[PDB]
Amino acid sequence: HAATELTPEQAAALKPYDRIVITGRFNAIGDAVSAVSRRADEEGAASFYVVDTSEFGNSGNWRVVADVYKA
Repeated sequence: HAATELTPEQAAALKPYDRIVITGRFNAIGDAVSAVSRRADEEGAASFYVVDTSEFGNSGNWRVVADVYKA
């Protein structure tokens, strides 16, 4: 299994039980979103929502904060 990418429309109609944060030192946005898809599924979430992708203190090493939603 893997958590489904949830649109801001469906996400606005749901409240997250938790929010997962990962770090990704400049590889790919889809690489990071795949890690969010994995980890959200490992938390038992049906879906996830990428909130923000921001540089973790310094440039190059950014991080992805993302909500997670149950079924």
